[PDB]
Amino acid sequence: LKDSKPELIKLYSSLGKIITSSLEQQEVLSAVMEEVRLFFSPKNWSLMRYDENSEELFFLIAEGIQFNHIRSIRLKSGEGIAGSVVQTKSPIFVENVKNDPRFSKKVDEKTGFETKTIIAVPMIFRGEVHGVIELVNRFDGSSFSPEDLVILQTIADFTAISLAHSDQYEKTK
Amino acid sequence: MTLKDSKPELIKLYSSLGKIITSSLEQQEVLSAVMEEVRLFFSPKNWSLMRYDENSEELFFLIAEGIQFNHIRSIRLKSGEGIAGSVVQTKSPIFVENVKNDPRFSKKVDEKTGFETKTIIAVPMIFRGEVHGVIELVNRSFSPEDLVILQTIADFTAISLAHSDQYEKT
Ligand SMILES: Nc1ncnc2c1ncn2[C@@H]1O[C@@H]2COP(=O)(O)O[C@H]2[C@H]1O
Ligand SMILES: Nc1ncnc2c1ncn2[C@@H]1O[C@@H]2COP(=O)(O)O[C@H]2[C@H]1O
Repeated sequence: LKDSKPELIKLYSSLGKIITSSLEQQEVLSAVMEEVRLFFSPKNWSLMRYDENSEELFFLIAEGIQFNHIRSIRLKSGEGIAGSVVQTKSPIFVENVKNDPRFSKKVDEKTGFETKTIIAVPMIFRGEVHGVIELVNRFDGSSFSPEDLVILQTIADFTAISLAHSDQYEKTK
Repeated sequence: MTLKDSKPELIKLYSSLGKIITSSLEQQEVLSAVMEEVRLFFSPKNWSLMRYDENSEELFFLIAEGIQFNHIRSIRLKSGEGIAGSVVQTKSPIFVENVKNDPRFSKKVDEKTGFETKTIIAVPMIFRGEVHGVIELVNRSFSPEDLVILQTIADFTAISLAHSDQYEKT
């Protein structure tokens, strides 16, 4: 079936195994891509890292848009759905970004993509926010399940662990 | 959203094992995290974690509960030696209901400890497709769910120990 419990627990217990398998940031980022693709195959999704010093978010991963167009983007805290996730430390689901004042058009203006829906989750490790993962125009009010949310939160949890350790390993070297 | 089934809780449970075990880069904390999870899920009076040294192709003990560590500190198992050594070679779990009827069994440790081994469940610690060690539950049936939990502990412990080694080189 793959809906049977034995298959579900195999799948759920595989989470994190690719993501946590390297200390080097590039390999972590590739691994995150692999697990996100496996569970969601999103045409548009991203991972934004939070810089504690500048209090800004920047892109590390941005699938379905041109990385060159968004390399220079920095979001201030509270800016965008992604910025609000950092502040609230909680997920945000938005069925239509026009109807949300928190939304930031900045990136759509650079890319010419039109954002309609966002699920955004915080990456938290030991109480610190390391960033945000967004799935863009992937889900709407009907298709977004509690299981989807938990799977995505779990990916974000393991990614936080791996990125924290990658940073700490870089320092000592 | 309103909940229709227990999937969210299943995901949180199965993925908690790896979040706990991988959270530290210091070996002692990793080992303590492993002990915590193994004790919680299985409460074994006798169990162990043996690390595989790629260079010497030997297994040695990092954890050995229910026997005196001072008796087994020097033990080294060659590849293929013991149930544990066979797991390394086959890269698969081995269940043995009675070690007297298994030619793979190694008496070497019982001889040092004076403990009598009767049953073993042994699981490989897999990292990037290779075996980095073995976890044994000794003298105490084993459901498919138990197996998955143990295998998950094993795999994440390989991941976490590899990183702890790489980090501690500094
Ligand atoms: N992979 C992506 N493809 C297209 N647009 C994206 C992607 N990731 C982020 N965005 C957009 O970037 C915006 C950043 O601020 P918001 O989170 O408020 O809304 C976000 C989306 O509109
Ligand atoms: N925690 C333990 N308590 C007692 N004996 C153990 C423990 N862990 C491993 N052993 C023994 O160590 C032996 C190593 O070789 P085997 O795997 O064939 O069989 C193993 C057991 O007999």
